[PDB]
Amino acid sequence: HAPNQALLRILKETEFKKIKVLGSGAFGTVYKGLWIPEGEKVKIPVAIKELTSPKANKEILDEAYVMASVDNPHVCRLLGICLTSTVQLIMQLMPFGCLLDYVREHKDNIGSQYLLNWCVQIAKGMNYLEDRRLVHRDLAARNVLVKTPQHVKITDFGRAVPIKWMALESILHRIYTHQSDVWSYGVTVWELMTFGSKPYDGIPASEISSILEKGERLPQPPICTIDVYMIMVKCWMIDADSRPKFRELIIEFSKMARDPQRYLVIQGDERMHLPSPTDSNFDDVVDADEYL
Ligand SMILES: *[C@@H](F)C(=O)N1CCC[C@@H]1C(=O)Nc1cc2c(Nc3ccc(F)c(Cl)c3)ncnc2cc1OCCCN1CCOCC1
Repeated sequence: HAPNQALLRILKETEFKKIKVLGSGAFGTVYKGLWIPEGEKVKIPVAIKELTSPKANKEILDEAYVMASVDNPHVCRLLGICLTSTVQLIMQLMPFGCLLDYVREHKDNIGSQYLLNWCVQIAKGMNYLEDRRLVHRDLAARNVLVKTPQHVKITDFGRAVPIKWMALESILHRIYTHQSDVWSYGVTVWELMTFGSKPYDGIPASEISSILEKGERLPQPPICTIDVYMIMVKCWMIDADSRPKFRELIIEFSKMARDPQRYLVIQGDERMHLPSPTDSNFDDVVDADEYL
């Protein structure tokens, strides 16, 4: 058990300025924003999460405790906090949002190259969380954020219940493990391969435990060769050590992403194209990942 040497950064409310609401949900309000620090001549695009009961402040700072301890190119990092009346969290801006709404609203351009890279990247992030002995407990396509369409990161592990993503031993005994995240990674891939479909759609979350104990699982997407679906199926096995480890999910999908059309059959997948750093895409603005 090594000493967590993460630096926690305190920001002034006047160094950054909000710009627009990204989502006034139940938790509170998330804003697109710009952060202009000190006299550094840089503007970092950020997101800002604000919610003053003392029950909440302890939680928003425990979440911030975790998100300050991670550093990986496929996991979202905390940039800092702001100590106003309620605590504000300042994270890197992922301009394209959750992957779940990105695959729904762009399915007509998602070729097999992206789907398999995303599968690699998510696995790389989860394998980092394995090295950091960190169990996500809520991997899903909504908890993946799209910086660029070829760069996604895992978020929302402030809980380190959504039954349909949960492993079997997570529903009957609330046993959560790295090898239970593999199952949620499986449902997450299933989400990507069905371009945003709802798992076990229509079924009440009650019967999901029976369904799985008999031996039923999620369907095989059309675009999915048996090579891919075999992976998703191995994630959903009863015995947990029989499921793949994330460093294997990395290796497998890496093979498949070399010949993407051999494993995902998408009609039109050859001239699809997604927005990517080419002439358009993007005054003194720098990305957070290059500001250290
Ligand atoms: C899907 F689950 C989802 O999140 N959706 C669906 C559309 C909007 C909303 C979304 O993407 N919001 C969003 C959040 C962030 C975050 N979130 C965050 C979590 C925790 C925390 F502590 C902080 Cl400080 C912030 N961080 C970074 N960037 C974003 C960007 C987001 O939305 C991107 C822009 C909207 N998007 C979707 C609609 O059409 C245009 C693009």
